[PDB]
Amino acid sequence: PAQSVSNLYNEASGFAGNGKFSFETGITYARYDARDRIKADNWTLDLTGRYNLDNRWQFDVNVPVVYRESTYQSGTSEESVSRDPTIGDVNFGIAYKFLDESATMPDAVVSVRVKAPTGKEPFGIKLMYVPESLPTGNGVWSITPGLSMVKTFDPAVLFGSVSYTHNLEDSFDDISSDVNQKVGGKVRLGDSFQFGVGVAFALNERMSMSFSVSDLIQRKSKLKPDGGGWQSIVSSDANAGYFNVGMTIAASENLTIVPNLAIGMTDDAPDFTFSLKFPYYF
Amino acid sequence: PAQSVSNLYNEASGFAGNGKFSFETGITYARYDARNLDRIKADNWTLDLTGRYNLDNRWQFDVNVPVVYRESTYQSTSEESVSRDPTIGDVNFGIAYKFLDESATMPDAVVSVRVKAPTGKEPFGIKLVRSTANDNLYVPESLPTGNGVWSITPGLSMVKTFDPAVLFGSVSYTHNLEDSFDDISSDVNQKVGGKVRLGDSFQFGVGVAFALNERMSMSFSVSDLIQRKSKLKPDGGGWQSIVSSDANAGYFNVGMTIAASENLTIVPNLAIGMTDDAPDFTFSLKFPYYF
Amino acid sequence: PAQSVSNLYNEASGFAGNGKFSFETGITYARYDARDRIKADNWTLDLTGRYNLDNRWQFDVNVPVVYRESTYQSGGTSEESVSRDPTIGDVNFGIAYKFLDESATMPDAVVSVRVKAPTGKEPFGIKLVRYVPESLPTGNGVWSITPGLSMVKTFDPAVLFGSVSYTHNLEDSFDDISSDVNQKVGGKVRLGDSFQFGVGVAFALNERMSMSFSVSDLIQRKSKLKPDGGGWQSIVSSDANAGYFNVGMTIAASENLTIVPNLAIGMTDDAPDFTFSLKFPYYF
Ligand SMILES: CCCCCCCCCCCC[N+](C)(C)[O-]
Ligand SMILES: CCCCCCCCCCCC[N+](C)(C)[O-]
Repeated sequence: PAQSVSNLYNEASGFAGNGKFSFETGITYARYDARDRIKADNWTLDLTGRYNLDNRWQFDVNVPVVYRESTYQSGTSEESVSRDPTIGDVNFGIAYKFLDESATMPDAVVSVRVKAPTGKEPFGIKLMYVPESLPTGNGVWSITPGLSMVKTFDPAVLFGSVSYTHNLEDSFDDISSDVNQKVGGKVRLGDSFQFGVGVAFALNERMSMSFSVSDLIQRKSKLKPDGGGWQSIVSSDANAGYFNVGMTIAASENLTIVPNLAIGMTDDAPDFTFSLKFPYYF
Repeated sequence: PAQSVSNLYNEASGFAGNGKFSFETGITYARYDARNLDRIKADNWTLDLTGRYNLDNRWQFDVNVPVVYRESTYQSTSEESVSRDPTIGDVNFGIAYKFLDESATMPDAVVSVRVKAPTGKEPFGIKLVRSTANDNLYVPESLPTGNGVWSITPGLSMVKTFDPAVLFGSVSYTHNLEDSFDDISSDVNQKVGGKVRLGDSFQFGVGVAFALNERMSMSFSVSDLIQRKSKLKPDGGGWQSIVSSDANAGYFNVGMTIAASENLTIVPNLAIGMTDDAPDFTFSLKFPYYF
Repeated sequence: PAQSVSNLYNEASGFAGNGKFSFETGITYARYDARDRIKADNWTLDLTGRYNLDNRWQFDVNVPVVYRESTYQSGGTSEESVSRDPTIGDVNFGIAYKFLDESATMPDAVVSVRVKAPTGKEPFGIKLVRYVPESLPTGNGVWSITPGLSMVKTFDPAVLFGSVSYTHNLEDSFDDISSDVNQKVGGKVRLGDSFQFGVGVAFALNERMSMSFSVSDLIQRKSKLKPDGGGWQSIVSSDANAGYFNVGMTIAASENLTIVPNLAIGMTDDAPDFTFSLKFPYYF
C-alpha cells in the first residue's frame, strides 16, 4: 500500500497500523484574544509512545509540556504573567480495531483514554488585574471513550469520529481566587462530548492533504464550598468549533511530517492553532 | 449521464434540471455568540420540508416549510435561558426559468424569484421581562421565528464547466413590504401600535466545484449579504431608523454531494461566519429524494 | 509551459518569469467590524508596473489609491460617519533577484527588497472632535525598507511554497503628534518593526487554471513616541498579531491576461474580518 495512504489512515483514525513501535514528537502554537483586552501565546511540546499489536490492538502514553505567556490590559495599563516549561496532564489510551475495511464495511476503531491530574490546577491560584500564575491542566481525573470510522471511495477518503468525556468529582484545599481567604471545596467539572468529520486525498506517493471540521461541547460545571450547598458556575459551559486544513509528508521510510492549521470558529476556541508532528517508526 | 456532475449542478444553480417531482428534507444546526447585557448564546435547529417540480429543464416550481427550534442563554453575574419548541417559520415559494442553456461559449443561466410570507412568530410586541436574580437583567418572554413581513426576492445564477472545475456565481436582492402591528413596544407596561419597514438587502457569491468520482462532488464558495437599516413608525409619530439594524454577513463554505442510490443524495455543508452579523458556524444535511 | 503553471508560479513567488514589461491593475475590498463599534469598508485600487530581465532580475513600482468609510457608535447608541475620497497612498518600489533555479533537488528561490515612501496622509496630525476623527489616514507616515525571501517547488501534482520577511521603519518627526483640538505638540516617532511569514500549497487544475490554499501571520512590535518635553514612551496597545487564511485562483483569460481572485479570512482581531480581491496582470 502506498506510503501516502498509510499515513492518511494513521492521522485520520489515530491507529498507527503498519508498524509496531513509535515515538511521536509534537510542537504546537496557539493564540487567544478578547475585547479590557487579553492576548495569550501557548507553546506545547507533546511526547508520545505507542505500541501497536498485530494491527489489532494499540497502547499509547502521552506527556504534554506547556509554556505559556499572557497579557492583561485594562486601565492605559498592560501587564504580563508567564509559566516556564512544566508538565502537563498525563494520559494513556487503549484501542481496538473491530472491523477491517471491506467493499461494504469501513475501518472501525473503539478506544479509551484516561487523563491524570498532573498539571498545575486552576483552583487556588490568587489575584483591574491579575493572576499570580497560569495553570497547565484542569485538576481532575477524566475518562474518554471514543470511536473512529474511515473508508475509501476512490480517490476520496471520508472519516469521522465521536467521543464523550466523564470527569470525576474531586476536592481542593483552596478554591478561592481572593488572596485574603482560604476556602476549600468539591468540584464536578461538566461532562462533554466531541465529534468531527472530514475528507482526505492521496496527492501522490508521499503526500496527502486533508479537510476537516469538529465541535466540542462542554456541559455546565458545579462547585461546593465548605459550608454551603451545590451551585453551578455561570459562563462555565462551552462550545469550541474548529475548521482544519492539513497535510502529510513522508521524509524517510520511517519519518513523517504532519503540519496542520486549525482555525477556531467560536470565542471558546483559540483564534488559530498551527501544529507540527514527527512520528518515527522503528 | 453524470451523476456527481448532475448533483453538483442542482446544488450550485438551485435548479434540479434532472427529474420531474422531488422532495428534500433538511436538518441544519447553527451556533451564535454575541457581546445591561453581556453576551447572548443561541442554538438554532431547523428542519426544512421542501417539495419541487421541475419541467423539461426549463421551469421549476418549489414550496418550502421550515420548522424552527431555538434555545437561548442571556448572561449579564448571572444568567437565564428561554426556548421555542418546534413551531413553523416563514413558509415560502419559488419560480425559476432557465434562460440560457450551457454551451461551448455560454453558461447555464437561471433567473428566478422567491416569495416569503409571515407565517412565523414575529418579534414585534415580545416583551422584555426583568428577572428575578440579576435584578437589572432583562430577558425576552418568547423567541420569534420569522420576521413578521412579506418579501420578494428576484435573483440570478450562472454556471459553467471548464473541465474539471465548475465555476458558479449568483446575485439577488430582497424587497420587504411594509406592515402594521397592534404592538411594537417591548415594554410590559405599554402597548404602542405602529408600522415597520425592514431594510431591503442584496446578496452575492462565487465558488468552484469538482466531480471527485462517479458519485461524489466537493465545493468551495464565498458570500456576502448586505442589509440597509430598518425603520419603525409608532402612532401617530414619524419614521425613525434604528441604529445597529444594518448588517453585513459574510460566509465561507465547504460542501460535498454524495449519491446514495440514484434516488437519494446526501448533501453536507459547513458555512463559517466571517463577520459578527453571521452566526459562528452552520452545519447542515439535506436529503433530496427524487421521484 | 503550461500557462497554468507559469501563472501559478508568479502568484506564489511574486516574480514574473516569462515576459518583459507588464502592468497590473488590482481592486481590493476589505471589511472591518471591531470594538463603541468602529465598522469600516475600504477599497483599494492598485496600479503596478513590472519589468523582468531574463528570468533573473525584476523591478516593480506600485501606486495604491485608497477610498474609506468608517462609522463610530456611542459608548463614552447613535452612529456618525466619516469618509475619505480617492487619494494616493504609500507609493513603493522593489527589486528582486532569483538566486536558485529549480532543479530535481533545488527549490526556486527569490530574494527581494521593497522600499515604501510616506506619500499618503499621515495619522499623527489628525484631530478628535466632540470623539470621532475629522478625517482618515491613507498611509503610516514613514519610510520603510523590507527585505524578503520566497521558495516554491513542485512535488507533482502539488506545488509547495512559502515566504518570509521583516520591515524596518525609519524614525521620523512631526509638527503635530496630538489629536486634541486644543493643543499642538511636536515630537518624534518610531513605528514598531514587524516580521511576516506564511506558507502554502497549490495545484494546476488544467491548462488555464490554478487553485491555492495558504496561511500567514504578521507580528508587529510596539510603537514609541518622544514629545518635546520629553522622553520616549510605549503606546500601550500598539503591538499586533494579524493572521490570515487564503483561498485563491489564477485563470488564463487570453495570452496576455490573467485574472486572479483571492479571498482572505481574518483569523485574529487585528485583521480585517475578510478581504476580496481581483487582479488583472497584462503582459505586453
Ligand atoms: C479538539 C476538539 C475535539 C476533537 C474531537 C475529535 C474526536 C476524538 C475521537 C478519538 C479518536 C482519535 N482521533 C484521532 C480520530 O481523534
Ligand atoms: C500606465 C500604463 C498603461 C498601459 C498603456 C496602454 C496601452 C494601450 C494599447 C492596448 C493594446 C491593444 N492591442 C494588444 C490590441 O494592441
